[PDB]
Amino acid sequence: KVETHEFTAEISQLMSLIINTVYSNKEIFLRELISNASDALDKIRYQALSDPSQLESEPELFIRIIPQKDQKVLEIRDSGIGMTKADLVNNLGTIAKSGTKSFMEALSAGADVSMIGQFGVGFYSLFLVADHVQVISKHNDDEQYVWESNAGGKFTVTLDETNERLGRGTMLRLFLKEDQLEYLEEKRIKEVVKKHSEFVAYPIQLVVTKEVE
Ligand SMILES: Nc1ncnc2c1ncn2[C@@H]1O[C@H](COP(=O)(O)OP(=O)(O)NP(=O)(O)O)[C@@H](O)[C@H]1O
Repeated sequence: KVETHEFTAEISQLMSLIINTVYSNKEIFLRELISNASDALDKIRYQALSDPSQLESEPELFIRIIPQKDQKVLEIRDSGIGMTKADLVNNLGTIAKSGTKSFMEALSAGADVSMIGQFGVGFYSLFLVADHVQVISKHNDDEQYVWESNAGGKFTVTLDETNERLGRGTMLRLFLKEDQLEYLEEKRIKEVVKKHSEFVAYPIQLVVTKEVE
């Protein structure tokens, strides 16, 4: 049962700006998305100070990076607060207008694309390295949904009947551009994290498939 929606025109233009930009340091997308994940963890951490049962859906607090070389997919999963169905429809598409106008203007004045997070639209930095993205999410006391976009004019939101259960949190599935498959590599991923994400309150886990010989 696939609900369709349309992007606000601003978000669609931000999505087209980023998915096209020629930019040298495209690796900063990873700092942005780990930064979101850290924020989403902060928020479940807060609720669990008041109410510790909130952590029972997924007791470990982590950020986890899962290269899927078979599918040319990089997955970024956190055990954060997660997002409701309505959250997905508004937080992604249908909102964010404030930061996006400011940011498009700062760029025309010379701003470095790496400053996108100061305007709080760093999520869309993912399109530096990807042309398709799925967002899977599960908030305590609500069901698991998946949100999907092609950087175009519509996005779907649909109940999640095909993915591993998150327990609680959010997982981004980046369909990497063909020029950008370096970000599936264990060494590459190690460099960017230690370079850009040294001060993260939570363990950053990298998942490596290694053949036994
Ligand atoms: N990994 C994630 N886990 C949970 N919610 C997320 C995640 N990434 C994005 N979101 C939600 O989607 C919105 C879009 O992200 P972005 O456009 O980068 O906003 P932000 O205001 O910089 N993020 P934050 O400081 O993490 O609340 C956020 O405000 C969150 O509400």
